Amino acid sequence: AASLAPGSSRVELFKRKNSTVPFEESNGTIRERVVHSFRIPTIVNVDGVMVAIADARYETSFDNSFIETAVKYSVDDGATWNTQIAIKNSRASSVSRVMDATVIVKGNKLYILVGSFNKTRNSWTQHRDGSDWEPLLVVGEVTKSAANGKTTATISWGKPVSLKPLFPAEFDGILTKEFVGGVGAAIVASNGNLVYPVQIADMGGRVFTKIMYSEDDGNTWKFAEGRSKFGCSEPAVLEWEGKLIINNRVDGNRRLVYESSDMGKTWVEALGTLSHVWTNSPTSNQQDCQSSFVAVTIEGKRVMLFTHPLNLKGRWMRDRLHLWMTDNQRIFDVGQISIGDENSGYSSVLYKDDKLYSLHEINTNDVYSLVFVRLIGELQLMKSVVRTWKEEDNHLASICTPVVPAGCGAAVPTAGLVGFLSHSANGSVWEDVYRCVDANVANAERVPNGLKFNGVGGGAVWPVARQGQTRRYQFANYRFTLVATVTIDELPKGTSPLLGAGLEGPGDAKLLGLSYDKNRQWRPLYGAAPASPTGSWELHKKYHVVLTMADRQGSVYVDGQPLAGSGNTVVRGATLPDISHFYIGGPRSKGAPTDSRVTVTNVVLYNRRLNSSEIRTLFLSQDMIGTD
Repeated sequence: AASLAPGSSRVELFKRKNSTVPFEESNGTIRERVVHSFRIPTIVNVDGVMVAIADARYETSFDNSFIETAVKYSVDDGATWNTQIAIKNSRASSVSRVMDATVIVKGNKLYILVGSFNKTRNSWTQHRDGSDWEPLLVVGEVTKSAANGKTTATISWGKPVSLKPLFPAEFDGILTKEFVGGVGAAIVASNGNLVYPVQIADMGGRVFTKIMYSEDDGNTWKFAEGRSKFGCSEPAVLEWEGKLIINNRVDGNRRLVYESSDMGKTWVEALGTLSHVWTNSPTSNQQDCQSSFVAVTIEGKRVMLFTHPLNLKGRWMRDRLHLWMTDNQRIFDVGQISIGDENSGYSSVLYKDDKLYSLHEINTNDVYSLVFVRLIGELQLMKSVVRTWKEEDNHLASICTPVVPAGCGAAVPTAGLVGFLSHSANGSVWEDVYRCVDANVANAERVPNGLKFNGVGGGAVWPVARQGQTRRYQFANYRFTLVATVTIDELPKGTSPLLGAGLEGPGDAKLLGLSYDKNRQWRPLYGAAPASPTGSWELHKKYHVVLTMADRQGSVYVDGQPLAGSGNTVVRGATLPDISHFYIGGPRSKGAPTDSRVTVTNVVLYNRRLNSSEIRTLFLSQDMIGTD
């Protein structure tokens, strides 16, 4: 949905210029003090108690102001809340502040890491040195009790401990200045380690990210060897299939995502999955925003949830907060969870006892509140989609494929299966069986499991860069396998397109593709190289086509066998290509009046280079995989 879903609702939990916090005066007295703005939200579940953490920006929303860490907690899923100040600031000046909380829950304990500042009026990267700063760790302990019928809870907050003495003065030559947690909910790894993603500012103004972890429940901390590129900030981390996935804020460019299989020692950019998928605005040259990135299990399937504003207004406005759900293959836009065109901002998502919630900023005139949202309609859609993913994957994996001369052969490949176009098509849309990215169609007629094209521009466009702001098929620029079953229905006049990856930019360049000609020969396209004819085909005969691209190389298979020219380099340079779309048939809205008279069924897209055995399996099982 394009706004907070039907059935969903929210309350202004931390209300700007209204909600009070128990401020402790220097002389120990406590007064209920009104707070100008509440920012930087995190909501977690500690032993059944919801705990919401935020910056209480007492006097103004600006970073360089008087700020303390506030907490609201609830034992009844939001019916009632108790309010606290979990971390006080130093009280050294009118701008003393503890801020930008990053939180880890383990058992009944909360570990909160904040940046503490005494007197600076400028931002952390602009500081001459790190003398005004300390990274503070605070541990809270949640205790549950219960009167007659009603459970109660209290949270005891420990005194802050500075981790400054544990901060190396240099990293591989880079001289350090300060570090802050990545903001939001961090994790306990499957091995029990406390894992904080951190953002580090070096002496020379640059920011980059690293992993800071503890194997002893917070007694000691280690900074892992790996790091992001410079320009990455507010990293969020989760664990996926034994690896850490670090999703970074990147002001002024697309969001970089990295994977590490060794607790942060080595990082590799997630080129084949999530890196550069998300961005800061339609044009990618705007201030970015913090995002929550959390792993949950829905309908028995593990998935990752990611929240980020579309920021159509630009700069710090951050309108239109969206929620996305991914299984590291498919990426689904659950929809907009903020309301209308309101400015949102930082956000947090929590899945607790089969209920989904968010705590996020709303901003009018730079006065900020935090809304606590019950994502009812969203969870319903999410469950529906997870069931689709499970059911289709299970169905394909259960097919008994033919045994090859050496009960069943190898399973139909589902690992890395991103999209699938099959029987369902309606109007000008060919539906993704996986419900994420449909293809747009023209001059088509439905046939079992696909479409027959007849007319100018007859064909389908499966958008890649054409997806626009959020590029869910960004992996294709690094590697892909595109599969389809085809028949050529009428001879072309000269040459005509059948299947391929088009590139953005001047001309009508293709990265890798297959065309066919009037002499009944194949015309594979391998990048800029001249499309030299090869082999022989027959009208009306069913052919299995596979395009593979990896390591800057491309191959075209017909009926499980590579065509001449396969393995040739298709992209030159170290710069990723920019695929506009995959084309099926001969779609066009301009240029030559292409009219490819072909029928294409069961188009499958993978985010990896399928091996020859997997290709053979698909070839042998092509009559078994359709949706009907």
